[PDB]
Amino acid sequence: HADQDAYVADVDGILDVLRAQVLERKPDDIFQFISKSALSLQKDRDEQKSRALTIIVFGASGDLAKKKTFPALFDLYCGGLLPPEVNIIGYARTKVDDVEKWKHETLMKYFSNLSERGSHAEDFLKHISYFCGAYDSVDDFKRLDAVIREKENAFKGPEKGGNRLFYLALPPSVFASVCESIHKGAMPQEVGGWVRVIIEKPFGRDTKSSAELSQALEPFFDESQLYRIDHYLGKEMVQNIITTRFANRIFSAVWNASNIACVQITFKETIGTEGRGGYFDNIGIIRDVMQNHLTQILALLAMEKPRSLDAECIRDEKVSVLKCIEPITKENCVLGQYTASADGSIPGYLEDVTVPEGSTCPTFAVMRLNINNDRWAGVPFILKAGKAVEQKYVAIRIQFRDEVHPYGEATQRNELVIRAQPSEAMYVKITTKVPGLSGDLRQTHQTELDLTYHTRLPDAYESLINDALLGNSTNFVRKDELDVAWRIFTPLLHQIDSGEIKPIPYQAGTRGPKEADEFIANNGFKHQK
Amino acid sequence: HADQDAYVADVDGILDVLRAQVLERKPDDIFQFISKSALSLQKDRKDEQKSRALTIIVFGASGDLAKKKTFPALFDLYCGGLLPPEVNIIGYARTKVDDVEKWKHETLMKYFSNLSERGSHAEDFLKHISYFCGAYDSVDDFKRLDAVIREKENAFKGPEKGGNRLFYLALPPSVFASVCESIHKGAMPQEVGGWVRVIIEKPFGRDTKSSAELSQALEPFFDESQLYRIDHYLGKEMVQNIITTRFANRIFSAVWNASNIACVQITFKETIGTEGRGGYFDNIGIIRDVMQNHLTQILALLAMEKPRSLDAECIRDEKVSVLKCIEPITKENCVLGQYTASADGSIPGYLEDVTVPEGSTCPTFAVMRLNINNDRWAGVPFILKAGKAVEQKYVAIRIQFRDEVHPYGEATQRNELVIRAQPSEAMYVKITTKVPGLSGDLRQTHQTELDLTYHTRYDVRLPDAYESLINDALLGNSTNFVRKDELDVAWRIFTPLLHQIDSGEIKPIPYQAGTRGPKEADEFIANNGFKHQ
Ligand SMILES: NC(=O)C1=CN([C@@H]2O[C@H](COP(=O)(O)OP(=O)(O)OC[C@H]3O[C@@H](n4cnc5c(N)ncnc54)[C@H](OP(=O)(O)O)[C@@H]3O)[C@@H](O)[C@H]2O)C=CC1
Ligand SMILES: NC(=O)C1=CN([C@@H]2O[C@H](COP(=O)(O)OP(=O)(O)OC[C@H]3O[C@@H](n4cnc5c(N)ncnc54)[C@H](OP(=O)(O)O)[C@@H]3O)[C@@H](O)[C@H]2O)C=CC1
Repeated sequence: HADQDAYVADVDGILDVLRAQVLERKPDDIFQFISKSALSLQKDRDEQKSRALTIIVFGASGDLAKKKTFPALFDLYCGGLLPPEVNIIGYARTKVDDVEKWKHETLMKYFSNLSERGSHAEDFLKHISYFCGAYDSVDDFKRLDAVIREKENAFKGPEKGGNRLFYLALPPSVFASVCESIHKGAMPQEVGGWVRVIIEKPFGRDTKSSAELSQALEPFFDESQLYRIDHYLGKEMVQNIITTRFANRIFSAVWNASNIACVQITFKETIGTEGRGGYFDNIGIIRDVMQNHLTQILALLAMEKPRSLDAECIRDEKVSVLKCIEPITKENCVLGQYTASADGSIPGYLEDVTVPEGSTCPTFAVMRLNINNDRWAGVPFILKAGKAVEQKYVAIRIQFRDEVHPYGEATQRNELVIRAQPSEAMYVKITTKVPGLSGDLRQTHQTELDLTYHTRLPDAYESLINDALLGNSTNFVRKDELDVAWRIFTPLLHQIDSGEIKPIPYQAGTRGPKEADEFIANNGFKHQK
Repeated sequence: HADQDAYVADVDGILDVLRAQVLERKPDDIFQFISKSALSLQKDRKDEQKSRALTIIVFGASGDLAKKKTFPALFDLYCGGLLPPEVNIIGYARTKVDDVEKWKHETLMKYFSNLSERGSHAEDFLKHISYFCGAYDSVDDFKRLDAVIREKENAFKGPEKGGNRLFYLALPPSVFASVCESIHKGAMPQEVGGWVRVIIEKPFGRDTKSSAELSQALEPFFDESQLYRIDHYLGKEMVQNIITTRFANRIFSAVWNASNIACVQITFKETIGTEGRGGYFDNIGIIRDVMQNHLTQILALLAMEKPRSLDAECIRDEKVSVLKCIEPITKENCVLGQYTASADGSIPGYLEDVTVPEGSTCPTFAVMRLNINNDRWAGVPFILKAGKAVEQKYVAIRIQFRDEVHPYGEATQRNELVIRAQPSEAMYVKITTKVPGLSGDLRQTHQTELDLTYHTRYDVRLPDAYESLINDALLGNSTNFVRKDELDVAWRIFTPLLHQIDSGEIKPIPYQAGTRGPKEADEFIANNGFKHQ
């Protein structure tokens, strides 16, 4: 045969994936971990149809729309999470003389798993049309409204009107123009239907510019209609944070300063900005992922118990705890900027032709936040994010206060870890006895206890779009929430923009600046064993 | 000549194994069984106690406990490398034995386990065993025993002189005081060096007065660093599960109290009945048999305050302190049962035993509530349950945590912590977690069990509770042994109830063997803080 080279190739394929999984979890029980992971790798081997639904994607010619938004709508479609009569309209200034060719040669190529999904892509494209128009024309939005109304009137069922989800896959400088135009020309039919508007980051760049944008949108849409989306906040992580704590006496009781020594929230990527460091260059890693994404995780982790599990009680508590956070100081922040990797594989951040010469834009930051309330006073909250570092990894790590007595050096800090990348996991680390008579009471082991552990759908982005269709605003930042968050970070961001602290170089592929790990060790973190 | 002795040795070695296998596996064709085994056997093929001589003296060596449990446990420690290389084991009993080597190779070896693979080890082990036919109340015999022990102590290949002496009383308790007086008078360790430890078998009395009288009888001869009152059922693995999982860890240390725990149940369940020995059981009852001793020690370890160190006596100090916070159990806090024949007829009733007095009201089942009146536990019901001839074999601790009513409401329930010893070891929490992805909104949850145990690389076939206890005595660790003050406090918790029972004031409810027990018992548990899952 030549299939012998294919059987060997597959075998070596399963075994290398198993190798990487075992080497990540590092269980002492290698045999049973190998056993289950092979069994699991073989595994991988009417409320809402009641009304017409129209999705309008502004900026549909752009990078985000064709590479992420339309493919996510495709995945929701194939998962049967869109109603069967959904109509999707792309809206953009770009002339398109031939709409069917645009759908097939531009949009369809970025659809995922086109092999297995035979005939589903062409079915989905039937739900898509294109409107070439201006974002700031009231008349064009009246014309768009006539087109939407024709699609809503085709709905076969008895519910009148139609729901409209507007998706602003556009620079934020166009947001207020689009929302005014919708308000004046294309609100839902009076006979029935909601309007919801998905807004993309950046939501301003400091307290004053973000407040200006919110003030510009609020004449047109209220906080039950605006959905400020954070692509990275998956439903699974949020449920792990809320349910594992608040449904359980054991975890609820220790979620406080009497029991917790340190909290770290960490967002790491091996990729750099190598492609287009240029438009990262005026944002930097703090605005990019930490004032928005890591701070929402922080709010969900640190909030008081909400009055119910309803969306706005949860957002109420996110706002309440964020208000207890002192503005971060320049003394509590260490910045990095990555250079070329030791092996030359990854060029340095400045070696990008789209990055201005002499840029001091930070690609790495670690900072300490202080939450000054009864539950959290004195507990270090460390946020860390970095581009081009040693691994792809996103996790929460809670370190509990050590029980010095009576085990002494035979014990150490308990931990609770909630990981989103490279795979979902949630586990605790505690001291246990060692089985067998070889060990007296002082012979212990630091043991990991997995609540969940996945190998490396709908994804997080798709779950948020689905959340907006279902009217669930939990994972979206509210207007008041956003202002408080910007007030935590803006004094620091101003100090950085004045050069008061400056990034330390680090080679792509390392952990980052050595000073960042020194800062972490100085702010209450302790390494296991 | 060397090979002639080596050959006969090997032959006798195979023969001893075969005889043991036939005597134990009781085949009706002896000839066929010997042949199948013989061919199969062909196919089958610390520095501190290396330092001084060790002598283990087993009194009552002729008896049932000695041959069936104590010597085989000693064999298992020998194979696990847990006895010093030149250890000397002396069986001491009144029974005349005209042929000691026959006793060692036919009577003792019959009960050694896994002779298939350990037969040559069994022969090595028996070279360490001698037999002393003697009286327990003889000054002169104990002088003679001391001379035997000293001769072999004094030949020891090692740095320190003298020798450590471990005495095991595999005897009725009525003999303890006399044999202890004899040891103290004539067979204490040489003054030049060595400790003495004495393992005492149960029962330790049968109420406060009788138990105190026995302790008062023993204390002129051995202090509490010398007496080891053994409970065979309290294994090292459960005790470390109780102590380490809590006190080494912030997470469990912080919820181990009445602000967090709604109720605690400690349960000892057997499917077997009294198995034709109902007369022996009839004068003991289930409370004295397993509850005042075994379950109460588990309770003390679960409920105690943090010990000042992990030293054995610091732990025993805390066991004593928490037991002193418990009022004597009253009959309104107790439900008793006595088992009748199983519905299928496979288990005869307790009263159908011919050795059981007619009209006996002896309890074979009991559930009771104990209150620990202190800051950590005030208001927390502690339920002890023990039963013969019930629906399953099961020994566990179950801790129910106070429910988190808000915000999940009926989408959550009480967390639980379970520590299980039988029929297999386990330790886990039951908690409420999200249900994967999909429709599942925040309020869609399920209960899952989070294992709390360390999973080692190879399957650890760790020894039984009994052998770990003998090892602990050999190493000088009294943690799992009941101390004299602890014993008295425990009897005072239970004796007023045992008096009420012996006065007829509470009379067992019948229940068929194989059921859970009297239905009044499950009602009692439901009325005292437990909630079904
Ligand atoms: N993966 C991604 O692409 C990322 C997306 N984002 C955010 O998502 C949103 C869209 O991202 P992306 O597609 O990359 O952005 P683009 O800058 O590529 O804009 C998308 C579309 O918007 C129109 N557009 C661009 N500039 C203007 C302008 N001044 N006035 C009117 N229309 C304009 C263009 O379509 P036309 O000319 O046809 O009208 C363009 O094709 C932005 O808010 C962005 O900050 C942030 C992080 C990464
Ligand atoms: N598996 C078991 O058998 C269990 C027993 N125990 C306890 O262990 C101890 C011994 O158990 P077990 O072997 O069954 O008891 P036995 O009644 O069988 O006595 C053990 C030995 O002690 C001697 N003996 C018996 N009665 C007397 C007496 N009045 N005076 C002097 N010697 C006597 C006998 O040896 P000799 O005549 O040769 O001197 C006997 O063989 C007891 O305290 C028992 O309650 C606890 C756990 C389980």
